[PDB]
Amino acid sequence: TSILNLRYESNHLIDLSRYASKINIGSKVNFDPIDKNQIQLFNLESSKIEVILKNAIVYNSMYENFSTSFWIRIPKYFNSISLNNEYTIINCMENNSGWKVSLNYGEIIWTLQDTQEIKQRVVFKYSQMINISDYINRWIFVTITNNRLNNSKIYINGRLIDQKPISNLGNIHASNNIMFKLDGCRDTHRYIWIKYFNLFDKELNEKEIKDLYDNQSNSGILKDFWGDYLQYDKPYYMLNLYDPNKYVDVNNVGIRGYMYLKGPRGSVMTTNIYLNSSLYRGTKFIIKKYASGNKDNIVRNNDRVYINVVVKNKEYRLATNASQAGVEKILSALEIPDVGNLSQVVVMKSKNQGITNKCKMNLQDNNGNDIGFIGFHQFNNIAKLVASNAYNRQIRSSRTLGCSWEFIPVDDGWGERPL
Repeated sequence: TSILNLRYESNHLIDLSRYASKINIGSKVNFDPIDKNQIQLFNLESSKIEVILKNAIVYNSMYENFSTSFWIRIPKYFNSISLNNEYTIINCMENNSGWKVSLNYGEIIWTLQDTQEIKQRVVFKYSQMINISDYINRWIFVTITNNRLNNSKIYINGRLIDQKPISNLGNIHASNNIMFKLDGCRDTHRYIWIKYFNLFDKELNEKEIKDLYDNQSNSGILKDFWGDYLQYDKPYYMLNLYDPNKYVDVNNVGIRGYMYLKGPRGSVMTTNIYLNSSLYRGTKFIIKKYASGNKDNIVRNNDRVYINVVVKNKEYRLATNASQAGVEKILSALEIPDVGNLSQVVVMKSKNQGITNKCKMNLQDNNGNDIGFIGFHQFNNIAKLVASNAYNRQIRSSRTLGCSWEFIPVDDGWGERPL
């Protein structure tokens, strides 16, 4: 259905569509080594990608419908230089006609203009004054559809955000090429991550957009907070979606100690620019390889692993004694050499047979049996972390649960200073 399918095939970025439009990569374009489909464009002159569209698919019409989709990770806007400064990022305008995607402080703009100076804009806006943002510095799926008879629509993660009429626009003659480059951006350290760009010769419907969203999600691979693939041997600050205001801490190390959700999660801010909940708090978790010959360091849907915990700069092993009384098994931080026969094998999870689910850690005993998903339980006003089979069952519901976690690694797009 796509007339343009930009994907990193072999060792080059090409167009997997039947048209095979030529692609020129500037010398300052960065590709994520662990997932070369993710492209990083800096606010630097030669950090650009130009797509030369086959003359056959260049838009030039009064009634042809078309859409476009792609994922993007926009770093948090850090200071006043980014206020009121709309910069283009994907340009298909030629002689002031065609389309283009732009950004500005807290927004993603779509622009359509015909050859008679008649134009329309569709915008998505998100705030940087929020505890936990689904959008800031995280991979978002953007979809823009255009029905020449009535409206243009912008979707974010499969849901309709806004729509505007375009029926009054006459002939639109877009550009022969598409320029992916930060244009007119005043912030010298600005950049964006983008991947899976597509172009369609029709107005995608809600269902098609959803299937596009679910399929390009790679549901078989776990993701960290930013939406990147979850990795092994990579320290992560933990976030429990059920109770975001707290962070993981360790009472004491050892079998007679425990892990719990401590006091108030802080806030990070830059006056007049952003105010969000602190994300680099608590004892870090490191996913360790168990009985695996994993070449890459990517964590997949049913991988069996070990969870190391960092306490006062020393790594310990997450474990528990399942013989413990009660359904909820309280977890502890064990000296690695002394884990003995304690349960410690964790099955990572990204989906149920089933759909997405945030509960991603199912502890198993040494007999290959479920102890339960890792979450937390209230023990006399103390929220200790536990592995509970109760979670498994209630999962009959895809809502946020006590076992819904988020792994957050340090990222430059967030800008918070750790420790």
